[PDB]
Amino acid sequence: EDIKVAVVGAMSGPVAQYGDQEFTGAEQAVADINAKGGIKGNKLQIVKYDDACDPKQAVAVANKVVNDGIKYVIGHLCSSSTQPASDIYEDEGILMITPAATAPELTARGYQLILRTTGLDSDQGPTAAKYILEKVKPQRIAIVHDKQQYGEGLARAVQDGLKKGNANVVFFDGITAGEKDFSTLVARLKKENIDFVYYGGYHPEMGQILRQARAAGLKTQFMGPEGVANVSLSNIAGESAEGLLVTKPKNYDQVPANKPIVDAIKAKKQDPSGAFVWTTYAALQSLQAGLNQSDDPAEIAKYLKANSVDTVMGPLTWDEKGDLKGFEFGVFDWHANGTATDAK
Ligand SMILES: CC(C)C[C@H](N)C(=O)O
Repeated sequence: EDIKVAVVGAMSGPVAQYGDQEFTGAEQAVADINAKGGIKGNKLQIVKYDDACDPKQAVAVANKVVNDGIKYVIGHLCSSSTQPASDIYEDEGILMITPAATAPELTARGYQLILRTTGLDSDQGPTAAKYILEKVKPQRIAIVHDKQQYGEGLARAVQDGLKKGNANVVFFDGITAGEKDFSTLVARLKKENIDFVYYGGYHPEMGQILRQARAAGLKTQFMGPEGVANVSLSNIAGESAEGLLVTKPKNYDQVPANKPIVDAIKAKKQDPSGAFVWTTYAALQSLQAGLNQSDDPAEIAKYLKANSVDTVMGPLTWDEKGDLKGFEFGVFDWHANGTATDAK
């Protein structure tokens, strides 16, 4: 008796790279879980939904999953898409485990059916600020963001951290997502003699900013969050991407015990390097542990909050609001060839 589980993310649109990672991880996890007998004999069946990381489409998707009678959701991805959908799932009694939404508010509203297999920006932001203050020590900082929940949330947190540390933040400003011309911004960076920029947002904009800043001869050091640490960023910025600092989850694809999964994904000519491949795979393993205990969403959530689950990300333990305990974002140097190495 097949068990349907919705896998929701940006399958199309400007940030479709995130959905590619998610689906890659989900497909392999389901194949692996089914290969070993499924859940008590029952196989998992993935039902794909595209919310394009758009808040309006996310609501349309959430209502559809409810209508389709699906009780378990692996997603969504972007915070501004995941938040309005979580409202619906919680009211309808649907379990939702997000492998990528990082805005803190999602789990600060008393909801009982939401969990994450990624960290919090209340940790990612401070991690970036601390590194900037202790290791980089720039003279004239600018903080830029795309005016969307994720990016502006991180930008304000970093701003707060730098202010508390008495760093010199010259200006803070936002740009519009989808914009391709950043000549005004780069000119402001040049006029202001900015040596370091923290950008809160996704790869499409970051890529354009990097390529355009370098084209104008800026030697400015840039830093971004996990949303810009992926191959698409390198595709867009090319050479202009080397030297970029990013905060992101550990390289799970490099832990020895995960090699069989890496090989399986490479054999299908898919890319196993993206962080969301692993947070999504771990989300399915978490759901699996829960389903072995009960098919009721509320019972699964209770079980996961009371017991650890060993996954491709190592043992996961959740607190009462559905967040991972002890999760850490690391600081890495990003390279034009799409890889990341531990920062110094
Ligand atoms: C896919 C990820 C870049 C999403 C991001 N962490 C957010 O909360 O919007």
